[PDB]
Amino acid sequence: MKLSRLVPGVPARIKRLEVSGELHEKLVGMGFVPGEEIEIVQVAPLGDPIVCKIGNRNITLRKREADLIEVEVVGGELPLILADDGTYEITKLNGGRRFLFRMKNLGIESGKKIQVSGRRYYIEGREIDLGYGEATKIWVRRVSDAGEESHPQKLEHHHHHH
Repeated sequence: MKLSRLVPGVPARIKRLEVSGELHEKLVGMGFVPGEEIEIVQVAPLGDPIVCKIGNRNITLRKREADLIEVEVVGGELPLILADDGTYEITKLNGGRRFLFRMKNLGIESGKKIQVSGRRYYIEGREIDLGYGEATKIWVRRVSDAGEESHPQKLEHHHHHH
């Protein structure tokens, strides 16, 4: 989870910074230190920069730099499109009754263990029609059944360049 994709309003804690030298001192100079609780306030409609809150003050951060800061959702649960990896459990949906209707008929009712792979999610072997826009509306929790196979962890790096 990187703050470059964090839902505006949801607080996340700084795990670590996957960068050192030049940019690292800029980050800590603005407040980016392991332990901080950063919440996104608003995002530029074109993509970035993103305006977040660190130490009460608003910091303007660029995606290139944001992909280096690994954060964690303090809210206890997070949307599919922003999930880490492995097996998850569905906690709640966000939308209208027809939106729910799709989910009920697709297989995501409640408590279901859903797997994350590329741009499609798996309910017990059944692929769900969620790529991005709708995927942020379905919220899940990291359970890790450990019954299925492991995966290569997704660490992200955009250092020094822009």
